[PDB]
Amino acid sequence: DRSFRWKYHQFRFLCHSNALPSHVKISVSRQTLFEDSFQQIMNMKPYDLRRRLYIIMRGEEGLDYGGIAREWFFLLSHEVLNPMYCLFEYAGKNNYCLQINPASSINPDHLTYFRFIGRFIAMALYHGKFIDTGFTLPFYKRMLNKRPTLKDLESIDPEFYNSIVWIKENEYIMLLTDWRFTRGVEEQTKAFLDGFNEVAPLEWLRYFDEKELELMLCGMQEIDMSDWQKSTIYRHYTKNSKQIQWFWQVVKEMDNEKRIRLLQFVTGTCRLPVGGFAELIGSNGPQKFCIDKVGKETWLPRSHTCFNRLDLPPYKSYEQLREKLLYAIEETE
Repeated sequence: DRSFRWKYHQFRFLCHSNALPSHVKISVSRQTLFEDSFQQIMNMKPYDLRRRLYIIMRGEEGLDYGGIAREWFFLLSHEVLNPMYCLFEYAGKNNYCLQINPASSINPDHLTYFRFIGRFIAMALYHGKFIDTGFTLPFYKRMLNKRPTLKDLESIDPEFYNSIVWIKENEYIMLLTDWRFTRGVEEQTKAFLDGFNEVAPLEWLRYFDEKELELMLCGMQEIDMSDWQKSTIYRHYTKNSKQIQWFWQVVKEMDNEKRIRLLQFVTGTCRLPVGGFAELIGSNGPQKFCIDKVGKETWLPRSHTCFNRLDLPPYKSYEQLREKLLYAIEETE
């Protein structure tokens, strides 16, 4: 229940208490980056990856190894997304909802590559480096031994979610829910978790929730309040409605961390799209941040991350809306 700041410091300090001296060299070329990094890292002992990193980009004069490290992490974290490797894929249009490719077994040695990716992510977390791989929140759930829920089903598979939501309301459901997330990607996921656990114990993530973990891996960015409010559309509501005015009031009241938490709550990620909120992506294509008048005032506001939509009840007071919004943002998904 402690703040994200506290968990961050505790995790970093925990990493530092288990720090090893000396260093390790990783020699790669920026056009054989994937295979070279793979070979280098997988030919090393896991704990040795806790030593200070010196990425050797063959043919470059730079001596700022921190920047070289960061650039390497970014480049590789993007390189693992190459559809030629059949390691990852997307469940929706416009690179929406990254997931492990069930057909990854088309390459017989794929599990070693997933273990390598685990090691890699573990290295990024250990050395305080950021990645832009774009793992979804349920993925992080799996990393935190949290089971994916029905809401998550709405996040990654809206039609499946609608079907199930109908079946119900007019045990099976639970098996279906688990199956949608775990189908064809069992061994790959376990290999990833093992590779991660080789370098940095999963146990060290025990205090984080999924959004906080995503924040740990992606890094914090300041949110343009202006760009956000400009790209916001409304249903039934107008920008002059009481609830909307109060809403933006609350958002401006928020610090950056809280705004990020809101962004994660409504969109499903802390990452901003290229070109600002105007280029916001949901399932079924481009979809800007929307606010809808849905739900009773006795209910919390709720989100549809597939549509980047915020169901906001017509609360009769600013304080009520503020309370419910903060609570829903911090305690519900």
